Amino acid sequence: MRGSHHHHHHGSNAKFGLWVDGNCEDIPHVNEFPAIDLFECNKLVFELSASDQPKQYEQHLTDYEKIKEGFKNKNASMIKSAFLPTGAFKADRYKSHGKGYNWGNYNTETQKCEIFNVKPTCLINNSSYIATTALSHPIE
Repeated sequence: MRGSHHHHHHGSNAKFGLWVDGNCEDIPHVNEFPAIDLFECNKLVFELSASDQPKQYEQHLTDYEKIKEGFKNKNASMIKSAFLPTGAFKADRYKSHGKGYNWGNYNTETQKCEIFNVKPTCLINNSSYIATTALSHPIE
């Protein structure tokens, strides 16, 4: 036999809608990826180059100097109980986006991955892996 767990709720591949009215009344469109079959959301270059540089992304040399202020907040100490505020100060997580070949989010529901871009101000995302081997890829 070859089947999985069935369901009848709302989501992306299952349905196409959103939660009750709020601040973002619309519906984004990210590319899903069955990482369970291959590995993760790392391979994706069929139609993403078009959105590789939407705005001025050539003068980002001043974005690396903020690498030392990545912990300017305090989540590093509230880890054991850090209420992930991925909405109010979501723009504070300015990691090394310049060296993040990965631009997708991960949803823990059944077994699927999402990859496309970052949301402006909505509530249909959860995990987000941007860090990637910018050059060296040792075991560490």
